[PDB]
Amino acid sequence: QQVGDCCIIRVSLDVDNGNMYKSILVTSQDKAPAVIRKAMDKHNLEEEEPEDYELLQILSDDRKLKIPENANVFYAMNSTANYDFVLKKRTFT
Repeated sequence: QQVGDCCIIRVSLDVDNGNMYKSILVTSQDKAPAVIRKAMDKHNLEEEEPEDYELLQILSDDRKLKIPENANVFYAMNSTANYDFVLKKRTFT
C-alpha cells in the first residue's frame, strides 16, 4: 500500500500523568533503538543511551505491549489499538 510504508507514532515518557507527548515517523525497518533515538533526542535525555530504554505500545487504558530491539515497529504494534508509545528506562524493575 502506497510507496514504501511509514506512519506517525506518539511517544510519552515514563512519567505518570499527561506530559510532553512527542510525535515521530517510523519506517518499515524502524527498529526499537531507532524510534528511541528520535524520541530521546526530542526529550533531551542524552543523559542515557537508547539501549537503556524500553519501547512500549499502549493499547487499552491499562494494557501495554513491549517491542524488542529489532521488531519492525510498523509491524510490531497492535494495529487494532492506537499508535501510542511509552519510552521507559531499563531501571531495576
